[PDB]
Amino acid sequence: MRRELAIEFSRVTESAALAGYKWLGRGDKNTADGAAVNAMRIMLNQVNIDGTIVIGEGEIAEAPMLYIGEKVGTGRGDAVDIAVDPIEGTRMTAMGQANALAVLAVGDKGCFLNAPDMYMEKLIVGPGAKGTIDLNLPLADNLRNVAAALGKPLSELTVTILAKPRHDAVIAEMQQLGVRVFAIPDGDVAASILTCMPDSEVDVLYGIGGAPEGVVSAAVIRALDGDMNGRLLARHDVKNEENRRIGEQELARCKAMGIEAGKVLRLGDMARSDNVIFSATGITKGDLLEGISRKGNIATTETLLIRGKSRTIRRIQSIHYL
Repeated sequence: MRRELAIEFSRVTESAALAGYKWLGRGDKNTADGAAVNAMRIMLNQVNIDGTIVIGEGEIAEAPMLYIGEKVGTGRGDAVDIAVDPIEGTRMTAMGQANALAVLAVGDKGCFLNAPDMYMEKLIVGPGAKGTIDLNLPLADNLRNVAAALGKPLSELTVTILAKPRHDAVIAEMQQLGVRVFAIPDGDVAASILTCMPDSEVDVLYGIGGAPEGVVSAAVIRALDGDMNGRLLARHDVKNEENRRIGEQELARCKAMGIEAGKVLRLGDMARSDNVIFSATGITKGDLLEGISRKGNIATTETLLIRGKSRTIRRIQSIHYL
């Protein structure tokens, strides 16, 4: 009867996407965010769940809505963990650029790792390479094992990774290795799912991104029967002295939370059961989803709707009579 809620959750990302779409090309990241946050909360508060925000906009001091620990839903139905990413791609919404989307994941109570807002090294693959990765092994070793599971030469293997200065050395190493490297400007949530889409060239995601985004990836990767490892990393091992100010408070938040940074998290350490509903609606067109189009009174959305308990991946094209 939680599968009965799947449609309800797709309405939540549809509303959030449409609200961020109103601010497309308007040069205001905060107002576009606020609109999508606003709309996602409103909509969640009408769904029959007793949700706790486990991944969200920030702590209450910084985020007055969808803060970590916030209760959402009507309070009927199951106690559920909630992960929200109201706009994945806020900069691009403000700039009228590709790859903005609205994201939500719902799991069993206690399903999502409560990671602090810090960096996480990620390594993600699809179903055909499940059980063949380990971040305790060298990258090159990992890529070779993945290429063999996928049954392709290493030179064909496609690794997507965030285009950031921290990734220069590893990009040079992968290229030197003969791997194809898709260095993306955006963010790593949508990109991780490509590892599981047969029609994407992307086989693997590797690299350092946000820890909360990582758990959202872990939940959908789990639902899609792929694989992932992560590793939490404090700021000064990634990007100093202002970086160890903000980086020692990340390990402080870790210790009293209570997990250890620097240790390898397996898929099951991040997403703990298979009972995940994942919904994502495109705002602008990207690799995963089409964008919103509006011709006067009618808007269209595409939503990817994934349920862990099952044998079906849905793409829902909705025509909205605004």
